[PDB]
Amino acid sequence: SVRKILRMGDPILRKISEPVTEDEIQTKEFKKLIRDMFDTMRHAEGVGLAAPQIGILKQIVVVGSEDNERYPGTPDVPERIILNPVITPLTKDTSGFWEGCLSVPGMRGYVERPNQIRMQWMDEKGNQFDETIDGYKAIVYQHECDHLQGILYVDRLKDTKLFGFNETLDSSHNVLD
Amino acid sequence: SVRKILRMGDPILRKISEPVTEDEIQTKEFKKLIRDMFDTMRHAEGVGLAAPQIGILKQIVVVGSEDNERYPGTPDVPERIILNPVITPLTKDTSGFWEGCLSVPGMRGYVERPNQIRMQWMDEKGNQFDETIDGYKAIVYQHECDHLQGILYVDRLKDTKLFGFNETLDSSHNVLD
Ligand SMILES: [Zn+2]
Ligand SMILES: [Zn+2]
Repeated sequence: SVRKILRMGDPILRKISEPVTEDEIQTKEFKKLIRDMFDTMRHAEGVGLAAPQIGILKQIVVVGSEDNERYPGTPDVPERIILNPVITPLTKDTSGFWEGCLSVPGMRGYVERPNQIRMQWMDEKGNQFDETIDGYKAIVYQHECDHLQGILYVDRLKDTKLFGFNETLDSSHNVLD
Repeated sequence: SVRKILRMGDPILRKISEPVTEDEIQTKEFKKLIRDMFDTMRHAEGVGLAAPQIGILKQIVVVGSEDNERYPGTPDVPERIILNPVITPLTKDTSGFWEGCLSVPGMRGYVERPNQIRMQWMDEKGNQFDETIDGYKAIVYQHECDHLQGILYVDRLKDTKLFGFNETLDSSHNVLD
Protein backbone atom coordinates (compact mmCIF):
# COMPACT_ATOMS: atom_id res chain seq x y z
CA SER A 1 0.00 0.00 0.00
CA VAL A 2 1.04 3.59 -0.67
CA ARG A 3 1.77 5.48 2.53
CA LYS A 4 1.89 9.21 3.15
CA ILE A 5 5.32 10.73 2.57
CA LEU A 6 6.23 13.19 5.30
CA ARG A 7 7.24 16.63 4.07
CA MET A 8 10.08 18.86 5.17
CA GLY A 9 9.12 20.52 8.42
CA ASP A 10 7.91 17.29 10.01
CA PRO A 11 10.25 16.61 13.01
CA ILE A 12 10.36 12.88 12.22
CA LEU A 13 12.44 13.59 9.10
CA ARG A 14 15.08 15.02 11.41
CA LYS A 15 15.28 12.15 13.92
CA ILE A 16 17.84 9.33 13.92
CA SER A 17 16.66 5.98 12.58
CA GLU A 18 17.39 2.82 14.55
CA PRO A 19 19.08 -0.27 13.10
CA VAL A 20 17.03 -3.21 11.90
CA THR A 21 17.43 -6.48 13.78
CA GLU A 22 17.95 -9.59 11.68
CA ASP A 23 15.29 -11.06 13.93
CA GLU A 24 12.74 -8.80 12.26
CA ILE A 25 13.54 -9.05 8.54
CA GLN A 26 11.45 -12.23 8.23
CA THR A 27 8.42 -10.85 10.08
CA LYS A 28 5.34 -10.00 8.03
CA GLU A 29 5.38 -6.49 9.50
CA PHE A 30 8.80 -5.89 7.94
CA LYS A 31 7.81 -7.51 4.66
CA LYS A 32 4.68 -5.34 4.60
CA LEU A 33 6.68 -2.18 5.32
CA ILE A 34 9.06 -3.07 2.49
CA ARG A 35 6.19 -3.64 0.07
CA ASP A 36 4.58 -0.40 1.23
CA MET A 37 7.83 1.47 0.75
CA PHE A 38 8.21 0.22 -2.81
CA ASP A 39 4.56 0.98 -3.58
CA THR A 40 5.01 4.49 -2.17
CA MET A 41 8.33 5.06 -3.95
CA ARG A 42 6.98 3.88 -7.30
CA HIS A 43 3.68 5.71 -6.96
CA ALA A 44 5.69 8.84 -6.25
CA GLU A 45 8.03 8.12 -9.17
CA GLY A 46 11.04 8.18 -6.88
CA VAL A 47 14.36 6.38 -7.23
CA GLY A 48 14.68 5.90 -3.50
CA LEU A 49 12.77 6.06 -0.24
CA ALA A 50 13.87 5.84 3.39
CA ALA A 51 11.59 4.54 6.14
CA PRO A 52 11.58 7.82 8.05
CA GLN A 53 10.03 9.46 4.99
CA ILE A 54 6.88 7.49 5.73
CA GLY A 55 7.23 7.90 9.47
CA ILE A 56 9.22 4.80 10.40
CA LEU A 57 12.50 5.53 12.16
CA LYS A 58 14.31 2.39 11.06
CA GLN A 59 17.46 2.14 8.95
CA ILE A 60 15.54 0.88 5.93
CA VAL A 61 16.07 2.15 2.40
CA VAL A 62 14.56 0.95 -0.86
CA VAL A 63 15.93 2.14 -4.18
CA GLY A 64 15.23 1.38 -7.77
CA SER A 65 14.58 3.02 -11.08
CA GLU A 66 12.68 1.14 -13.76
CA ASP A 67 13.74 0.82 -17.40
CA ASN A 68 16.72 3.21 -17.24
CA GLU A 69 19.42 0.70 -18.22
CA ARG A 70 18.83 1.23 -21.95
CA TYR A 71 17.60 4.82 -21.65
CA PRO A 72 20.36 7.28 -22.68
CA GLY A 73 21.09 10.11 -20.26
CA THR A 74 19.11 8.62 -17.39
CA PRO A 75 21.22 6.54 -14.95
CA ASP A 76 19.59 3.39 -13.62
CA VAL A 77 19.54 2.04 -10.10
CA PRO A 78 18.89 -1.66 -9.64
CA GLU A 79 16.00 -2.28 -7.27
CA ARG A 80 17.06 -3.30 -3.79
CA ILE A 81 16.57 -3.10 -0.05
CA ILE A 82 19.32 -1.38 1.92
CA LEU A 83 19.34 -1.88 5.69
CA ASN A 84 21.58 -0.40 8.38
CA PRO A 85 23.71 1.29 5.73
CA VAL A 86 26.99 2.92 6.69
CA ILE A 87 28.72 5.17 4.17
CA THR A 88 32.31 6.36 4.18
CA PRO A 89 33.49 8.70 1.41
CA LEU A 90 36.49 7.35 -0.48
CA THR A 91 37.19 10.64 -2.24
CA LYS A 92 37.05 14.41 -1.89
CA ASP A 93 36.00 14.51 -5.54
CA THR A 94 32.37 15.36 -6.05
CA SER A 95 29.82 15.40 -8.81
CA GLY A 96 27.21 18.11 -8.61
CA PHE A 97 23.61 17.15 -9.12
CA TRP A 98 20.30 18.96 -8.95
CA GLU A 99 18.70 16.78 -6.32
CA GLY A 100 15.07 16.59 -5.37
CA CYS A 101 13.38 14.81 -2.49
CA LEU A 102 9.96 13.26 -2.08
CA SER A 103 9.85 15.00 1.29
CA VAL A 104 10.64 18.36 -0.36
CA PRO A 105 8.01 18.37 -3.14
CA GLY A 106 8.23 20.84 -6.01
CA MET A 107 11.84 21.83 -5.49
CA ARG A 108 15.41 20.91 -6.17
CA GLY A 109 18.86 22.06 -5.24
CA TYR A 110 22.42 21.64 -6.32
CA VAL A 111 24.31 19.23 -4.10
CA GLU A 112 27.89 18.03 -4.43
CA ARG A 113 28.56 14.72 -2.72
CA PRO A 114 31.65 12.50 -2.85
CA ASN A 115 31.35 10.56 -6.10
CA GLN A 116 33.00 7.47 -4.62
CA ILE A 117 31.91 5.88 -1.37
CA ARG A 118 32.17 2.70 0.65
CA MET A 119 28.84 1.35 1.79
CA GLN A 120 28.25 -1.47 4.22
CA TRP A 121 24.75 -2.81 4.56
CA MET A 122 22.44 -5.79 4.87
CA ASP A 123 19.64 -6.73 2.49
CA GLU A 124 16.30 -8.32 3.38
CA LYS A 125 17.88 -11.77 3.13
CA GLY A 126 20.37 -10.97 5.87
CA ASN A 127 23.17 -10.75 3.33
CA GLN A 128 26.01 -8.42 4.30
CA PHE A 129 27.62 -6.16 1.73
CA ASP A 130 30.70 -3.97 1.74
CA GLU A 131 31.11 -2.39 -1.68
CA THR A 132 32.60 0.64 -3.36
CA ILE A 133 29.77 2.64 -4.92
CA ASP A 134 30.24 5.46 -7.39
CA GLY A 135 28.47 7.74 -9.83
CA TYR A 136 24.71 8.16 -9.61
CA LYS A 137 24.10 5.28 -7.21
CA ALA A 138 26.62 6.89 -4.88
CA ILE A 139 24.53 10.08 -4.86
CA VAL A 140 21.26 8.22 -4.39
CA TYR A 141 22.66 6.10 -1.58
CA GLN A 142 24.11 9.05 0.30
CA HIS A 143 20.86 10.96 -0.19
CA GLU A 144 18.88 8.02 1.14
CA CYS A 145 21.16 7.24 4.05
CA ASP A 146 21.17 10.91 5.06
CA HIS A 147 17.47 10.40 5.78
CA LEU A 148 18.41 7.76 8.34
CA GLN A 149 20.49 10.42 10.11
CA GLY A 150 17.67 12.95 9.93
CA ILE A 151 19.39 14.80 7.11
CA LEU A 152 17.72 16.24 4.01
CA TYR A 153 19.56 17.48 0.92
CA VAL A 154 18.63 21.06 1.78
CA ASP A 155 21.10 20.62 4.64
CA ARG A 156 23.80 20.03 2.03
CA LEU A 157 22.99 22.62 -0.62
CA LYS A 158 26.15 23.86 -2.30
CA ASP A 159 24.57 27.30 -2.26
CA THR A 160 21.09 28.51 -1.36
CA LYS A 161 21.13 30.46 -4.62
CA LEU A 162 21.17 27.10 -6.46
CA PHE A 163 17.83 26.05 -5.04
CA GLY A 164 14.25 26.74 -6.04
CA PHE A 165 10.98 25.48 -7.43
CA ASN A 166 11.05 23.06 -10.31
CA GLU A 167 8.75 25.00 -12.59
CA THR A 168 10.53 28.27 -11.84
CA LEU A 169 13.96 26.68 -12.34
CA ASP A 170 12.75 25.00 -15.55
CA SER A 171 11.33 28.18 -17.09
CA SER A 172 14.34 30.30 -16.13
CA HIS A 173 17.01 27.93 -17.43
CA ASN A 174 15.87 26.56 -20.76
CA VAL A 175 17.56 24.03 -23.02
CA LEU A 176 16.74 22.28 -26.31
CA ASP A 177 14.07 20.33 -24.41
CA SER B 1 -3.09 45.70 -10.69
CA VAL B 2 -1.83 42.45 -9.17
CA ARG B 3 1.45 41.38 -10.74
CA LYS B 4 3.08 37.97 -10.78
CA ILE B 5 5.36 37.33 -7.81
CA LEU B 6 8.60 35.68 -8.88
CA ARG B 7 9.42 32.50 -6.99
CA MET B 8 12.73 31.31 -5.59
CA GLY B 9 14.84 29.99 -8.42
CA ASP B 10 14.22 33.01 -10.66
CA PRO B 11 17.60 34.76 -11.19
CA ILE B 12 16.02 38.20 -10.81
CA LEU B 13 15.43 37.57 -7.11
CA ARG B 14 19.20 37.31 -6.72
CA LYS B 15 20.18 40.50 -8.59
CA ILE B 16 20.99 43.86 -7.02
CA SER B 17 18.28 46.50 -7.18
CA GLU B 18 19.19 50.02 -8.28
CA PRO B 19 18.33 53.19 -6.32
CA VAL B 20 15.29 55.28 -7.21
CA THR B 21 15.78 59.01 -7.93
CA GLU B 22 13.87 61.86 -6.29
CA ASP B 23 12.48 62.88 -9.68
CA GLU B 24 11.53 59.28 -10.35
CA ILE B 25 9.18 59.08 -7.36
CA GLN B 26 7.02 61.73 -9.02
CA THR B 27 6.62 59.88 -12.32
CA LYS B 28 3.35 58.19 -13.22
CA GLU B 29 5.36 55.04 -13.98
CA PHE B 30 6.59 54.94 -10.38
CA LYS B 31 3.12 55.51 -8.95
CA LYS B 32 1.67 52.78 -11.17
CA LEU B 33 4.37 50.47 -9.86
CA ILE B 34 3.67 51.46 -6.26
CA ARG B 35 -0.05 50.86 -6.65
CA ASP B 36 0.69 47.54 -8.36
CA MET B 37 3.04 46.53 -5.58
CA PHE B 38 0.41 47.24 -2.91
CA ASP B 39 -2.28 45.45 -4.90
CA THR B 40 0.04 42.47 -5.28
CA MET B 41 1.14 42.49 -1.65
CA ARG B 42 -2.44 42.74 -0.38
CA HIS B 43 -3.84 40.17 -2.78
CA ALA B 44 -1.08 37.81 -1.61
CA GLU B 45 -1.78 38.66 2.03
CA GLY B 46 1.82 39.74 2.54
CA VAL B 47 3.24 42.22 5.04
CA GLY B 48 5.87 43.41 2.61
CA LEU B 49 6.93 43.30 -1.02
CA ALA B 50 10.11 44.38 -2.78
CA ALA B 51 10.13 45.50 -6.43
CA PRO B 52 12.46 42.69 -7.51
CA GLN B 53 9.80 40.20 -6.37
CA ILE B 54 7.66 41.37 -9.26
CA GLY B 55 10.63 41.70 -11.59
CA ILE B 56 11.63 45.32 -11.08
CA LEU B 57 15.22 45.77 -9.91
CA LYS B 58 14.67 49.06 -8.09
CA GLN B 59 15.18 49.79 -4.40
CA ILE B 60 11.46 49.97 -3.76
CA VAL B 61 9.74 48.33 -0.81
CA VAL B 62 6.13 48.51 0.31
CA VAL B 63 5.06 47.20 3.69
CA GLY B 64 1.88 47.07 5.72
CA SER B 65 -0.34 44.42 7.27
CA GLU B 66 -3.77 44.47 8.88
CA ASP B 67 -4.77 41.35 10.83
CA ASN B 68 -2.42 39.32 8.64
CA GLU B 69 -3.48 35.70 8.10
CA ARG B 70 -0.06 34.50 6.93
CA TYR B 71 1.54 35.56 10.26
CA PRO B 72 -1.33 35.29 12.83
CA GLY B 73 0.63 36.30 15.93
CA THR B 74 2.34 39.42 14.60
CA PRO B 75 1.42 43.10 15.22
CA ASP B 76 -0.12 45.18 12.44
CA VAL B 77 2.28 47.19 10.34
CA PRO B 78 1.04 50.49 8.90
CA GLU B 79 1.46 50.65 5.13
CA ARG B 80 4.30 52.88 3.97
CA ILE B 81 6.67 53.18 1.03
CA ILE B 82 10.36 52.58 1.71
CA LEU B 83 12.81 53.67 -0.97
CA ASN B 84 16.60 53.29 -1.18
CA PRO B 85 16.68 51.81 2.32
CA VAL B 86 19.99 51.30 4.07
CA ILE B 87 20.08 49.19 7.23
CA THR B 88 22.79 49.03 9.86
CA PRO B 89 22.38 46.65 12.80
CA LEU B 90 22.62 48.41 16.15
CA THR B 91 22.86 45.18 18.12
CA LYS B 92 24.13 41.61 18.04
CA ASP B 93 20.96 40.64 19.90
CA THR B 94 18.46 38.80 17.76
CA SER B 95 14.88 37.65 17.91
CA GLY B 96 14.12 34.43 16.13
CA PHE B 97 11.11 34.30 13.86
CA TRP B 98 9.58 31.73 11.55
CA GLU B 99 9.71 33.84 8.43
CA GLY B 100 7.91 33.24 5.18
CA CYS B 101 8.25 34.94 1.81
CA LEU B 102 5.81 35.60 -1.01
CA SER B 103 8.60 34.44 -3.30
CA VAL B 104 8.98 31.18 -1.34
CA PRO B 105 5.32 30.07 -1.25
CA GLY B 106 4.20 27.34 1.13
CA MET B 107 7.25 27.42 3.37
CA ARG B 108 8.58 28.91 6.60
CA GLY B 109 12.05 29.03 8.10
CA TYR B 110 13.48 30.14 11.41
CA VAL B 111 15.57 33.27 11.00
CA GLU B 112 17.35 35.30 13.66
CA ARG B 113 17.99 38.90 12.70
CA PRO B 114 19.26 41.79 14.83
CA ASN B 115 16.23 43.03 16.77
CA GLN B 116 17.42 46.64 16.65
CA ILE B 117 18.50 48.39 13.49
CA ARG B 118 19.12 51.81 12.03
CA MET B 119 17.34 52.41 8.76
CA GLN B 120 17.82 55.32 6.40
CA TRP B 121 15.36 55.73 3.58
CA MET B 122 13.18 58.00 1.50
CA ASP B 123 9.41 57.80 1.07
CA GLU B 124 7.39 58.61 -2.05
CA LYS B 125 7.24 62.26 -1.00
CA GLY B 126 11.01 62.56 -1.08
CA ASN B 127 11.14 62.71 2.70
CA GLN B 128 14.35 61.36 4.21
CA PHE B 129 14.26 59.21 7.33
CA ASP B 130 16.92 57.94 9.69
CA GLU B 131 15.28 56.00 12.48
CA THR B 132 15.97 53.24 14.96
CA ILE B 133 13.66 50.34 14.17
CA ASP B 134 13.06 47.36 16.44
CA GLY B 135 10.85 44.38 17.08
CA TYR B 136 8.69 43.03 14.27
CA LYS B 137 9.12 45.97 11.91
CA ALA B 138 12.86 45.46 12.23
CA ILE B 139 12.44 41.89 10.97
CA VAL B 140 10.11 42.87 8.14
CA TYR B 141 12.35 45.74 7.04
CA GLN B 142 15.49 43.61 7.00
CA HIS B 143 13.62 40.86 5.17
CA GLU B 144 12.40 43.34 2.58
CA CYS B 145 15.71 45.15 2.15
CA ASP B 146 17.47 41.81 1.73
CA HIS B 147 15.40 41.45 -1.43
CA LEU B 148 17.01 44.62 -2.76
CA GLN B 149 20.40 42.92 -2.32
CA GLY B 150 19.21 39.75 -4.00
CA ILE B 151 18.91 37.96 -0.67
CA LEU B 152 16.08 35.66 0.41
CA TYR B 153 15.49 34.49 3.99
CA VAL B 154 16.51 30.98 3.01
CA ASP B 155 20.00 32.48 2.72
CA ARG B 156 19.74 33.35 6.42
CA LEU B 157 18.13 30.25 7.91
CA LYS B 158 19.41 29.64 11.43
CA ASP B 159 19.41 25.96 10.56
CA THR B 160 18.09 24.07 7.55
CA LYS B 161 16.45 21.67 10.00
CA LEU B 162 14.19 24.57 11.05
CA PHE B 163 12.69 24.97 7.61
CA GLY B 164 9.83 23.19 5.87
CA PHE B 165 6.36 23.38 4.41
CA ASN B 166 3.73 25.45 6.28
CA GLU B 167 1.05 22.78 6.35
CA THR B 168 3.35 20.45 8.26
CA LEU B 169 4.95 23.26 10.24
CA ASP B 170 1.51 24.29 11.46
CA SER B 171 0.64 20.71 12.45
CA SER B 172 3.91 19.74 14.05
CA HIS B 173 6.27 21.32 16.55
CA ASN B 174 10.00 21.59 16.03
CA VAL B 175 11.79 22.23 19.32
CA LEU B 176 14.04 25.29 19.17
CA ASP B 177 17.23 25.14 21.23
ZN1 LIG C 1 14.75 11.94 -0.15
ZN1 LIG D 1 10.14 38.15 0.99
